Amino acid sequence: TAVINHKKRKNSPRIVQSNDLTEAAYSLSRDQKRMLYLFVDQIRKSHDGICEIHVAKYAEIFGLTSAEASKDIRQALKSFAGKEVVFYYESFPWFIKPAHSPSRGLYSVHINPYLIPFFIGLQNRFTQFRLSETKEITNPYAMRLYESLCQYRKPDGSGIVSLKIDWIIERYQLPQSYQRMPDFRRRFLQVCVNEINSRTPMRLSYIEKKKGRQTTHIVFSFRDITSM
DNA sequence: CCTGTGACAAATTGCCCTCAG
DNA sequence: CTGAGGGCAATTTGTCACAGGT
DNA sequence: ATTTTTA
Ligand SMILES: [Mg+2]
Repeated sequence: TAVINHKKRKNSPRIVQSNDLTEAAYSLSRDQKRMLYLFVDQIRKSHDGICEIHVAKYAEIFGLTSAEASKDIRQALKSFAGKEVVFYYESFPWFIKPAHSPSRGLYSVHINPYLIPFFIGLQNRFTQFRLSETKEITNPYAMRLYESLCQYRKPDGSGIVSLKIDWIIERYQLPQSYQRMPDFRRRFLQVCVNEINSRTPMRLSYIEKKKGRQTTHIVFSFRDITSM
């Protein structure tokens, strides 16, 4: 049995997406990525791109009060305006219409229809993971890294991944100061590895690769907790 | 050029409180 | 009661000066 | 439900 179907996980929603989206350049908050997980699930459960979110189900899934769930949704929704996702040279807006609330506790969004082929009809070159794996992660760049690791994950839960550092900076859109490699180490790399090791079922180590005086790549290795 | 760390600026966390319906 | 508002201190993330080649 | 990518 593959760990995607392990008994403790199987009941959580299966999030699935093309590797082009896993590799795309975009910048979303934790809260925005949490809602996008719910949109992809909904879309795949049956599409014109019009989706829904209930405050009450959001609070239940992420372990929040009703009031904070309402705050998270309202502010993340407004901040979606003007956000674009760039595939690799090809930019699309996430939303083609502002969000609105038809009735108390309910919100309605229109996801760009040109993005729907990135979430359905996948036969290969896709990324998969259970929502329960990511819902305790806090830092949004730790969410980006976890999805990239998942992209090379074998059915048994393990894998290895080399990632060029210039590429990480471009596609995750890290802030300016993380071009200085000691800041990249202390505020992105160590922080995100610690989050994955303590909030997911993945167990992760890494080694730096150098060319001359420059560090150019990180090489990641990992195994699943249910195999240990 | 490269490294780590102290410090300070700005953003984000989970909580708290009020009230309409 | 929920959930749509208003707020908080604690805590993390983003930036840079400095010391020094470990 | 599933698979093709790093190097
Ligand atoms: Mg919040």
